[PDB]
Amino acid sequence: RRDWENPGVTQLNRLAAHPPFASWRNSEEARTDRPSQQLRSLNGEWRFAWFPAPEAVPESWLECDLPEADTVVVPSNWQMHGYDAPIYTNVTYPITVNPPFVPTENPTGCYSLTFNVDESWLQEGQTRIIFDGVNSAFHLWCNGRWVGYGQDSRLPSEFDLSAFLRAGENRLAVMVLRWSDGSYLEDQDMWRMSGIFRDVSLLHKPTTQISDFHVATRFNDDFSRAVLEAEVQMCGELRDYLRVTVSLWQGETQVASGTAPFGGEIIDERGGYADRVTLRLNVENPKLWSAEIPNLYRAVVELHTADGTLIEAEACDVGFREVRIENGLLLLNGKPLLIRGVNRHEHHPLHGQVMDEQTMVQDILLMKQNNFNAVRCSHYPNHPLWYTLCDRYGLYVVDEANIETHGMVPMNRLTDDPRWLPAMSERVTRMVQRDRNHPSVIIWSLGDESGHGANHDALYRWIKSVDPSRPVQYEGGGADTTATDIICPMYARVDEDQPFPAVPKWSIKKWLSLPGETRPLILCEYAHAMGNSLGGFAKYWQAFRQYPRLQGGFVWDWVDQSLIKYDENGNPWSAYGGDFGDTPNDRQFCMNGLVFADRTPHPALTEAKHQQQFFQFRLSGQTIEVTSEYLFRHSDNELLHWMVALDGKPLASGEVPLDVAPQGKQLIELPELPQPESAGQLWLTVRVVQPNATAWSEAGHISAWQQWRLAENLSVTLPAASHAIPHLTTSEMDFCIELGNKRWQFNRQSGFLSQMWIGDKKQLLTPLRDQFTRAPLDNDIGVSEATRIDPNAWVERWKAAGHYQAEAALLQCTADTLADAVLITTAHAWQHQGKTLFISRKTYRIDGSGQMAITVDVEVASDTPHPARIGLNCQLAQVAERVNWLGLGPQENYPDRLTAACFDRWDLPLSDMYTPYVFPSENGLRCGTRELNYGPHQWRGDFQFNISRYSQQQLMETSHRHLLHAEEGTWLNIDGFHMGIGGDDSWSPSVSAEFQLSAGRYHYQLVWCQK
Amino acid sequence: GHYQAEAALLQCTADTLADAVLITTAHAWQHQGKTLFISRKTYRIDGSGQMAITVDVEVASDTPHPARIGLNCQLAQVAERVNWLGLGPQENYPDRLTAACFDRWDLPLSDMYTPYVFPSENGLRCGTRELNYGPHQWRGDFQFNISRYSQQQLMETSHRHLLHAEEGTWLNIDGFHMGIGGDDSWSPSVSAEFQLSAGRYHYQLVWCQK
Ligand SMILES: [Mg+2]
Ligand SMILES: [Mg+2]
Ligand code: NA
Ligand code: NA
Repeated sequence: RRDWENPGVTQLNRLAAHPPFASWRNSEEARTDRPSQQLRSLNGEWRFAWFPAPEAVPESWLECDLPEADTVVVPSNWQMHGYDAPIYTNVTYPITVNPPFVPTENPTGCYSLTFNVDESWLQEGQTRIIFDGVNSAFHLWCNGRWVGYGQDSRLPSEFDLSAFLRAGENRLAVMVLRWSDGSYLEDQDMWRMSGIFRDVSLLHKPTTQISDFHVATRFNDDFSRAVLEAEVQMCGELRDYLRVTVSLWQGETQVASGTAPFGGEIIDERGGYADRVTLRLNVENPKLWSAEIPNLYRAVVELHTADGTLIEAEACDVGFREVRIENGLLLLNGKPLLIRGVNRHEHHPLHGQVMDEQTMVQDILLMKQNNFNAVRCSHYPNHPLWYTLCDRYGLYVVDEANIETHGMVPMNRLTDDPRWLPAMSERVTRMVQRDRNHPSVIIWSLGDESGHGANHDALYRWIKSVDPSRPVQYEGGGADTTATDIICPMYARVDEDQPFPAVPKWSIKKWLSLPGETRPLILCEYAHAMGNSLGGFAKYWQAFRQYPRLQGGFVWDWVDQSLIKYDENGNPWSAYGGDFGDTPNDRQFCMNGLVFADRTPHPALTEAKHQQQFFQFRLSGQTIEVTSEYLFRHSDNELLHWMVALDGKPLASGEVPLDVAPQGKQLIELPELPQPESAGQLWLTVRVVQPNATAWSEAGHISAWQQWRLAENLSVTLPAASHAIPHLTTSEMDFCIELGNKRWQFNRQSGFLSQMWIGDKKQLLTPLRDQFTRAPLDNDIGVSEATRIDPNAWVERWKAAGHYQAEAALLQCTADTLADAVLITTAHAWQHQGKTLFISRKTYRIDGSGQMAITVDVEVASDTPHPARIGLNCQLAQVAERVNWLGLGPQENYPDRLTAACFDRWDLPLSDMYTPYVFPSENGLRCGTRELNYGPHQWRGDFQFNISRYSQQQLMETSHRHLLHAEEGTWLNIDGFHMGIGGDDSWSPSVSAEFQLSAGRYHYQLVWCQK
Repeated sequence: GHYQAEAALLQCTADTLADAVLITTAHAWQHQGKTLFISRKTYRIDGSGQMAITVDVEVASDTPHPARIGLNCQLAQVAERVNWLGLGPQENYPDRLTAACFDRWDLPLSDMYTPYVFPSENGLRCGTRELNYGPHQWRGDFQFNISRYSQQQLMETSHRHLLHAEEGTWLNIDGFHMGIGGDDSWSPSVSAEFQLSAGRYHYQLVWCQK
């Protein structure tokens, strides 16, 4: 029988699914959540051998260990040990679309273990084995004997070993098939691995046992009174003396208790459930669970005799909370949610898809440190500890079924097929059975990117019927099917419609009010953070805040799915698709995080943290109004710091504690403003600070900030008239200027400033030429490659117009002498195939002070694609330690990604001005800059800029950061104007009309001087 | 102080170029000790007889955003026709220019003034590259209006019938203009993308006798 090729067989002899057990035998250990003797982890050094196909596996592996087998760590993906390649594929299957068959070359992992078991486990009780995650299907042997079969890579498989166990040495044998009929429901946009990648364990239950328990909490109108209902189910021999007690703890205090005999109410004509009982505990004035305040109670479920003997106990965390959709709103505890969320894949750059507590906690802190409150299990149920961490630190969780059929044509070919409903239903139902007791799970998701079929309809209704306490969502088939309670599109832009046939992605604002529509909107994915991205993020959050039925979204996504590779000198580097010999591959598309794989943030993270603040600020005269957006908590851990500065120079500051109620306003009056002496701009800043450490943040955490322009004093005083005069020395080839030890050389053929001098030290390498192009970002490229060109792409537009290779064709180069200065006047035109793309007109001016005032005016042919940048570049000779700039930062910012940045004097090392995206591009831009010191140099004006050892050439030519090499001296780009980075999605132009450079005529002036 | 602000000369110089003459001026507008505007211009007069005017304005961030950034003068001439290659034929402004079309437009002088019963700024036309009036021609990228009434007369007059045509012709050429609003007419209604908030502004004009 080929079960890995049959969707009518998803398991054999697999025991039923259930909430997480521990079979505690001591109620205090249960209550306190301490370890239980009755649950052994079998994680450790296992034996493993790899095979090309299940048919190549010898029959001697079932009885004895293969000598050629290696001793490896479990849990793990055998790819991370390098037995075969990991495959990154986005949409297209890693196998031939041939339901139900998989390839006859099917990578097969033969795991096994020799173990020892307690005498009392052999004496009595049920001993089961629990593989938390096996990817993708497997057969199980114990002591040579066949036990059962399992599918679905992201939920636990459990089998009874009691009848298989022997005295002394026992032997497991787990045959892991990488591909199965199960692979057809597991087509997520991620790395394709396999193995026993989650916990393996042994649970020892009494024969008369708790087999299930359900914890429900309903409320009255003000949540001042709550009932806790606990349905308890058992297996084994019922006896008149058995009892169940459900107790509820808050700290070290019982709050209420329920004790009763098995025997449920009459259900139907035939009676009730004799093997069940339902306990009701009344709880007055309960502490409610929210992400804002993760108030947890503890529930202990004791199976015991009326005479007072405990048989076993199971337990969970309880958060009193109600989630309903009323009058078009997602309410939590009767308050409307604002989902500040992100999609999170289970990923590690060393371990693949194996998860650990240290990583999770790192992820959970960071997210909450960067103003996130919700997360989507994109796109499968997670390692079980995740929900517990979420319950305790406080995050709203979308628990998502392990069904994805992105590769089907059309996407619903399987989800509309009733032959596939059983395989689908297992994947949905078994998530609930497992996860229904976690307070942190607020929404059930029916899977991802699988179109819309009757199967989705069928399972939605199953969930509604089985768990009325939670809304069900699903993006498939239009994001507003009969199969979702929430309009939950992916990448639906804010203002712009995208009227795709059958599945249009409307503008979110317009979507809400489509005729007859009432449901709320929360994007299941938005703001593709791929490479230099998240441009246009502030536009979402403004709309989220204005429209009450817009209730947020989950960013795509948390972490970069890069995997560590090592080089010839044994040095690590981050690798993406096709870097493993895997093909077809979707290259750098596995990498869309706000953080790098090692959990270093991309600079897009600070934008998100800023936009997702919980306090809103207004300024009206000298009056700051602070608004809390919190639904539940007061600001019991906040003080507002305020700061006024005249162009980076502190003028005054202070502290006022925030005592803001949830959704209230504090009016903080600033003292009589100290009116400044000199000339510049006053900028107000406010940072909100948490003085006390929490479980999620250090003492001093800055949770919110905002700046404002106050009074500006325009500079009027004339230059202190110097008594030096710059001398023009005109030759045949170069207009040359002197002034003391300063020397300027303008070339007559090129028409550009070719070299500067300080004494005998030349200042340049590459001349100060114009630039109208950038090394393309992932958003610029999109889906386009050399073999299939996407003609629509921003980059392919610039390539096909000539933007990238067009050459300066000097129209004029003159040099008149001024009274107190020297004045050079250039003109250039850039051409390609007889078309004039850009005319550039400049006027350099050098006075007796050393200051060189460059004035630039550019013309842009209205019918060429709008250019990426309008500015200048030169390769400076000196290599420096510091960069110093008055303007936005300190971090990298772009026209549509600069809200998070702050105007001030910033001093960073040169390498912080370079952003090491795994796919190299335009990076380290800092906008709205007025002054820029590096070495002895200084550029004043109103511009944006980037300064690195990498040319735009090297960046656009190299595909991996690790293969870049510092160049001689330092490349400087100085931009009058830069186009948006975009990123509403990464497969179509997404730079908004107001951040495209479209004016036609552009002006900007620079001042260059040695300090 | 926008209506009573007095230009105070900071700089006025001239330079003898190889094939042109260059006027360089700088100004600062003040009121109660606070600089409202600054305007650094170059006036370039070369052998073609063409005068190249370039204006680089600075608006103080904390001052309310001005209604226009541009130039005005009273012309000695009074002519019969106005001819222009810009948006037209009728009155149009930055936030009310969609009905207008870009083409060659020739109208009598009186059709360049809109007889609004309460008199105000009027008759402007936007995105003009070329404008002719008698001997004169201006080029660049600007908005303009033209009439026998000064801006001064218009605001000081309560009804149109009380307007007297002044001597010569009044020209207001702007590089930038604030939109007009009208969502209501009892509170600021000019959208943000039509307010002049940039802080630094640039427009340039060529004046010559055709
Ligand atoms: Mg099967
Ligand atoms: Mg997909
Ligand atoms: Na809202
Ligand atoms: Na991806």
